[PDB]
Amino acid sequence: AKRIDAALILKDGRVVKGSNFENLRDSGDPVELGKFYSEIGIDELSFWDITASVEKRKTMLELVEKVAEQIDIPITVGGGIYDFETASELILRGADKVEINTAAVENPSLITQIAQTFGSQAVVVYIAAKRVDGEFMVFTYSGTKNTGILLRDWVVEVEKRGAGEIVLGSIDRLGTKSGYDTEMIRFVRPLTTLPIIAHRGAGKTEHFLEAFLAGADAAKADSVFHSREIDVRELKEYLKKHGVNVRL
Repeated sequence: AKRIDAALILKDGRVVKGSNFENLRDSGDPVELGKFYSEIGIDELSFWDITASVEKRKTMLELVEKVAEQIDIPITVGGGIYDFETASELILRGADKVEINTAAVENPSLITQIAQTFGSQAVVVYIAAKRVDGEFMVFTYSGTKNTGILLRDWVVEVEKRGAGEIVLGSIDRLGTKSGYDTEMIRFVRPLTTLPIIAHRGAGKTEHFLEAFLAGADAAKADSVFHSREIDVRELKEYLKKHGVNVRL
């Protein structure tokens, strides 16, 4: 089935900018918010850490310990995971998947190291890409460094190295609400047999349909769900109505 994923951006243990769910005891608590999403029909969750402190490592491990106890859908953890030991720590603490991005681009061996022990199914590569002079290029350090590596080349290398899925984040859609970057999705689709997860640009229910027509296997969103602009259950009902194989 096509997957609907929610992502939660975290700093110092808190959901950055929080959420608009009034029913919740603490609307900026990542564990409670994650649990609520699992209950309404989210398929998988991403916890994306932007902490830099020096409590970052210990904070993420304590968060995944808690989440693993309370939430029973697949969990991905990401945000500055730079080496095998950090990834291993998180997986053994309860993360189903670890997401890497800057460290994977700089040291693609990391992909293979993790997959060698945990299987490719445990490895997510987030690829942040942008149009630069008519070429899709890969950006590292929170979308800030033009690595000079072509998206087309990196997608193939990521698969070769042993990643299990690719989150394709269009920097050209950061903060926008006009739709997923379906041109980018279509560009990548023929290049890899891996699951491709669309990220950035979702503003309304129909944008998810467009992403699936483009060949995405999953769609990730965050603020559009946290703001309550889109309701997860209404989204899945809509998608099912229009022939998309979602889990209901």
